[PDB]
Amino acid sequence: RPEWIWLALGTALMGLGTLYFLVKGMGVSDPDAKKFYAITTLVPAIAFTMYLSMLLGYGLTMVPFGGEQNPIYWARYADWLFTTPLLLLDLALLVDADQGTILALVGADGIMIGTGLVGALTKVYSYRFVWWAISTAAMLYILYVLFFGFTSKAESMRPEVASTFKVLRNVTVVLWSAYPVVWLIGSEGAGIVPLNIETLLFMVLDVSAKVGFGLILLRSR
Amino acid sequence: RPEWIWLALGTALMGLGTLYFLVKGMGVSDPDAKKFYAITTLVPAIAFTMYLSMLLGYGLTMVPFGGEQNPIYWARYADWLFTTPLLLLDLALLVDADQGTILALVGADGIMIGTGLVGALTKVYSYRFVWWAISTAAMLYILYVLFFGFTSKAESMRPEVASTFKVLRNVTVVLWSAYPVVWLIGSEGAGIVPLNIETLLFMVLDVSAKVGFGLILLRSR
Amino acid sequence: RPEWIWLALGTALMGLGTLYFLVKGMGVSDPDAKKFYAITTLVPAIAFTMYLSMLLGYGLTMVPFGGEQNPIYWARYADWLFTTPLLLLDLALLVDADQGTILALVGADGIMIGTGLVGALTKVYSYRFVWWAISTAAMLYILYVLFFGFTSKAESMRPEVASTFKVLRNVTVVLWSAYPVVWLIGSEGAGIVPLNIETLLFMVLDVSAKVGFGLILLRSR
Ligand SMILES: CC(C)CCC[C@H](C)CCC[C@@H](C)CCC[C@H](C)CCOC[C@H](COP(=O)(O)OC[C@@H](O)COP(=O)(O)O)OCC[C@@H](C)CCC[C@H](C)CCC[C@@H](C)CCCC(C)C
Ligand SMILES: CC(C)CCC[C@H](C)CCC[C@@H](C)CCC[C@H](C)CCOC[C@H](COP(=O)(O)OC[C@@H](O)COP(=O)(O)O)OCC[C@@H](C)CCC[C@H](C)CCC[C@@H](C)CCCC(C)C
Ligand SMILES: CC(C)CCC[C@H](C)CCC[C@@H](C)CCC[C@H](C)CCOC[C@H](COP(=O)(O)OC[C@@H](O)COP(=O)(O)O)OCC[C@@H](C)CCC[C@H](C)CCC[C@@H](C)CCCC(C)C
Ligand SMILES: CC(C)CCC[C@H](C)CCC[C@@H](C)CCC[C@H](C)CCOC[C@H](COP(=O)(O)OC[C@@H](O)COP(=O)(O)O)OCC[C@@H](C)CCC[C@H](C)CCC[C@@H](C)CCCC(C)C
Ligand SMILES: CC(C)CCC[C@H](C)CCC[C@@H](C)CCC[C@H](C)CCOC[C@H](COP(=O)(O)OC[C@@H](O)COP(=O)(O)O)OCC[C@@H](C)CCC[C@H](C)CCC[C@@H](C)CCCC(C)C
Ligand SMILES: CC(C)CCC[C@H](C)CCC[C@@H](C)CCC[C@H](C)CCOC[C@H](COP(=O)(O)OC[C@@H](O)COP(=O)(O)O)OCC[C@@H](C)CCC[C@H](C)CCC[C@@H](C)CCCC(C)C
Ligand SMILES: CC(C)CCC[C@H](C)CCC[C@@H](C)CCC[C@H](C)CCOC[C@H](COP(=O)(O)OC[C@@H](O)COP(=O)(O)O)OCC[C@@H](C)CCC[C@H](C)CCC[C@@H](C)CCCC(C)C
Ligand SMILES: CC(C)CCC[C@H](C)CCC[C@@H](C)CCC[C@H](C)CCOC[C@H](COP(=O)(O)OC[C@@H](O)COP(=O)(O)O)OCC[C@@H](C)CCC[C@H](C)CCC[C@@H](C)CCCC(C)C
Ligand SMILES: CC(C)CCC[C@H](C)CCC[C@@H](C)CCC[C@H](C)CCOC[C@H](COP(=O)(O)OC[C@@H](O)COP(=O)(O)O)OCC[C@@H](C)CCC[C@H](C)CCC[C@@H](C)CCCC(C)C
Ligand SMILES: *C/C=C(C)/C=C/C=C(C)/C=C/C1=C(C)CCCC1(C)C
Ligand SMILES: *C/C=C(C)/C=C/C=C(C)/C=C/C1=C(C)CCCC1(C)C
Ligand SMILES: *C/C=C(C)/C=C/C=C(C)/C=C/C1=C(C)CCCC1(C)C
Repeated sequence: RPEWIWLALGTALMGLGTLYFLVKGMGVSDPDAKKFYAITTLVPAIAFTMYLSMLLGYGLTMVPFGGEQNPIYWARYADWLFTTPLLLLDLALLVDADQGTILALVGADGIMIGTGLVGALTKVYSYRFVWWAISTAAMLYILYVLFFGFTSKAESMRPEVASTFKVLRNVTVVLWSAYPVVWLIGSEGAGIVPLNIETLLFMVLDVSAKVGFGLILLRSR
Repeated sequence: RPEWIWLALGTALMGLGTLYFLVKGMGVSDPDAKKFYAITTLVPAIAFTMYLSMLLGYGLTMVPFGGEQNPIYWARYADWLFTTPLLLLDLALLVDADQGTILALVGADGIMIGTGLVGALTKVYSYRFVWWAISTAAMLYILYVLFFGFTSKAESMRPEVASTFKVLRNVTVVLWSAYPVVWLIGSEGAGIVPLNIETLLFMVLDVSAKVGFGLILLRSR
Repeated sequence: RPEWIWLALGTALMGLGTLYFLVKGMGVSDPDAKKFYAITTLVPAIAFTMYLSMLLGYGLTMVPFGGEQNPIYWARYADWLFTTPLLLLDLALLVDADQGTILALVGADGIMIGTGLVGALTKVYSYRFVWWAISTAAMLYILYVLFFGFTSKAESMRPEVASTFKVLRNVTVVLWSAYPVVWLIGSEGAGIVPLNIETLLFMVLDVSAKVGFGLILLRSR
């Protein structure tokens, strides 16, 4: 029942992030700047849409495993499924311009979310965590590769990008670790937390990561 | 019942467009020419497949909201979902070669179709138009960005490309405005038109946009 | 019932291919080398995941047309659906660097698998082969274009790449012809083979194509 407040809050917040970014972003940009802007604006857009989809909750109300709906989750996975990739793309793009690197990273990302979804939807009783574990592995890979990202400085311009990246990586890591813990504990893991919590926590992370990173990139640009 | 004539007509027409384009297209092309050819040939291909899928209508016969089937619609959304992107890609490619621009544009496109689909499938009674409205917004964005496309001449070769683009934008705009009106009025909107009409109108636009643009690009190349 | 041995074998085998390739691959690579490595490592990854999904068989146990499950097949199509594209991408990348060429090829690929899936899921009795036929056409196109790939030597470095490609094309063709024959005869075609066979044969091809090509590329690099 409660979910609606959190989700509505999210819809508004994210939507706002989107709009705001369209305005702020636009400005003086053709290449790099516009690339960053577009990439980081699309995210919020998506997230907003999805949030409205989550709030309204279309489709049907069937249970995969529990006594909780399925539209919410599905939506989440769509959100993260496009978001993540794009976000990763942006950050990577700021530093590394290696085809192999990026491609690999986005593929790894792909299976992270995707497999997470697999696990989320698995009907069986105890093996959702098998998938979770694989998701964990993938996530770790993304992070390790981010370690490299930072590490390998190479082609760098102004100092600002370095700092932006520095804060960006911390936020990223944090938020992105939070994801799996919250997932495991609540939502589609064990069910340690009631229900509300899932939505609140997950939304907290969502908005913080997307709008936060958007703002850090706003700071950078 | 009637739908089969329209859809069969479409299957044949589109298929023909595809084949024809394979022949016509092929020729002297490696880079640009081949890029244009491939990009504009794939569309028709897809549309044909989908049209056969629509005509045969696989899956199941369940109703989202009404007393009309669901294979047709779904198919349509797949069609537009790949088509649009590719078409937009081609046109953009002809003028603007800005990563940001293109990416943004295709993302916007993405949510246009996608969200359209969301709205199309929503089970609730009155909120399909909420999604429709968002779809409207997105569409508008695509168009506005096309205004820019034209506007920003910059790097240009022969005069022919300018003219081709000129006719292309008109056709595009027209057809693409028609989409939403027809959608709203018939199919999955209100249901002002019987049923037949949905198929006929939507097909008219389809074939005209894809084969027409293909032919305009045929003219250009 | 039997399927589990084949699928478990596959999970292990493929997983091993993935891991092994992460180790072997990694090494000295930034550009080309890393591109090849990443591209060819992702495949196995995917295949593994999917194989675990196939072995465990989540979702539900409904029949499209027969008395055999649906998770297996679905999984297969996901596997091939990403795999193929990536594999094709890698091979193409080794020779041809033509946007048009590649894009076209991957689009053709796209409909190959995709349409194959369409056919696979069609509920009707006799028209699965219509789709199959279209899939056949597409496959053929991929192969013909590969004929060109070989044919058009152009920009070439060392001799090793030529040989690698030479073995790669043979393997590719072979395996890829095998697919459709096995499909038609067993699984979702007629049902000439019991059930086991489908899994065994299809897995044989899978592992051989992915790990084999991976190894040929390992040889090359
Ligand atoms: C399906 C949905 C749900 C998922 C949506 C995800 C979405 C696909 C992700 C968006 C990422 C986009 C924005 C990529 C951006 C491309 C970039 C603008 C192109 C610039 O181009 C220049 C360099 C190439 O670098 P460079 O080193 O010079 O090499 C290049 C040789 O290719 C050339 O040709 P050659 O070398 O032969 O001459 O930047 C090229 C570097 C990279 C940025 C290229 C990215 C390729 C492509 C878009 C990735 C698709 C990912 C999928 C396969 C995901 C699979 C999911 C799995 C779980 C299965
Ligand atoms: C390599 C990576 C990438 C990973 C590969 C993963 C691969 C993509 C797998 C996904 C396959 C999914 C779609 C299977 C979902 C099956 C679904 C539950 C069953 C459909 O039945 C209707 C369902 C409820 O099931 P129900 O019928 O009740 O099932 C059985 C009960 O009768 C008894 O169950 P029990 O025994 O437990 O009691 O409800 C309706 C629910 C549906 C609408 C669920 C769809 C999820 C979400 C909306 C999809 C997102 C779409 C894209 C953004 C994805 C991009 C992919 C790209 C990379 C290309
Ligand atoms: C679900 C929950 C329960 C799970 C939570 C798990 C949590 C995410 C995991 C913790 C993992 C931590 C330990 C990561 C550690 C990173 C490490 C500090 C970064 C290394 O770099 C250190 C710099 C400062 O050192 P300094 O030497 O000055 O560095 C500059 C040079 O690199 C020169 O610069 P240059 O090279 O550019 O010239 O950064 C200083 C770093 C700060 C920014 C540290 C941030 C604190 C903390 C992690 C925030 C917690 C917030 C959320 C988890 C909230 C949860 C919400 C809940 C309700 C779920
Ligand atoms: C999932 C399905 C249903 C949807 C299918 C849609 C399908 C993905 C769309 C097809 C569009 C394709 C054909 C793109 C063509 C790429 C083009 C050939 C690559 C050429 O490359 C050169 C320039 C880069 O330009 P340039 O300015 O020089 O910059 C580049 C820096 O990236 C490099 O690296 P760096 O700069 O760091 O050195 O052209 C690069 C410009 C653009 C053309 C790049 C496009 C990237 C990628 C393919 C877009 C994927 C879109 C998704 C995320 C959709 C999301 C859906 C949403 C609703 C969520
Ligand atoms: C940011 C953008 C991109 C937007 C994000 C959007 C996101 C992608 C959302 C899509 C999620 C979809 C798939 C949910 C569909 C649920 C479906 C209706 C339910 C499944 O149940 C079987 C259905 C009929 O439902 P039914 O069971 O009757 O439902 C309830 C009744 O019991 C009582 O209903 P009521 O209360 O109204 O009486 O029939 C079977 C119908 C299915 C086969 C429908 C699938 C649609 C179409 C074929 C998908 C295209 C696939 C790709 C081309 C998409 C590319 C995505 C990429 C960008 C990666
Ligand atoms: C669902 C339905 C009911 C909804 C229908 C809605 C409809 C789509 C919306 C109408 C929107 C219209 C008003 C758009 C206006 C565009 C505007 C004219 C273009 C501006 O440019 C004008 C040029 C000629 O001026 P000129 O000065 O010579 O221009 C050359 C210089 O740019 C120098 O050139 P350069 O810069 O290159 O050197 O173009 C002249 C333009 C013509 C090509 C105008 C086309 C007419 C009309 C729109 C066709 C209708 C067809 C379909 C809607 C059919 C419906 C089917 C139904 C059953 C649903
Ligand atoms: C949805 C899921 C299920 C499917 C997943 C499939 C996944 C999308 C496939 C992965 C393939 C990826 C890895 C592509 C790699 C891109 C590569 C690194 C970018 C390098 O970039 C440089 C050259 C461009 O070459 P070059 O000749 O110099 O031209 C370029 C002009 O674009 C620039 O701009 P301009 O020319 O204007 O200046 O390499 C560019 C050449 C090509 C490699 C570009 C590829 C574009 C894009 C990624 C393809 C998407 C495919 C979809 C539409 C599939 C549809 C499915 C159908 C059944 C509907
Ligand atoms: C141009 C190309 C690309 C081709 C375009 C093709 C296009 C993509 C089409 C796909 C549309 C699919 C998803 C439709 C599937 C409908 C499904 C069977 C019905 C859903 O109902 C639940 C089903 C069992 O059906 P059921 O309810 O029993 O049906 C009727 C009975 O009541 C009586 O039947 P009968 O009359 O025969 O007795 O079970 C649950 C099964 C589902 C989970 C099936 C999903 C398949 C697989 C997991 C999807 C992979 C996802 C991605 C990797 C795809 C990437 C796409 C990208 C290119 C973007
Ligand atoms: C489902 C099943 C039943 C269906 C099976 C169908 C089967 C796939 C279809 C057969 C199609 C065949 C006939 C393809 C023919 C290719 C042809 C030989 C290649 C041409 O090139 C010839 C070279 C050697 O000539 P040579 O003159 O020395 O060439 C070097 C110069 O190009 C200079 O070099 P360069 O230009 O670089 O300087 O290659 C010599 C080529 C060998 C590598 C030939 C391989 C043998 C055979 C096809 C293997 C069968 C394995 C599987 C089908 C197993 C099935 C498993 C079942 C249980 C299903
Ligand atoms: C805007 C949304 C963002 C940035 C979402 C990110 C989500 C994740 C990094 C999720 C990771 C997960 C796992 C590692 C395992 C369980 C499933 C997930 C999706 C919670
Ligand atoms: C070959 C097919 C083409 C070019 C199809 C294009 C379709 C559209 C531009 C559809 C637009 C829509 C909206 C703006 C809102 C309602 C849903 C749509 C898909 C009709
Ligand atoms: C690792 C997996 C690989 C390389 C799989 C490849 C699969 C194919 C080439 C499948 C081709 C098909 C047809 C031509 C028609 C029937 C359906 C398929 C998928 C068996």
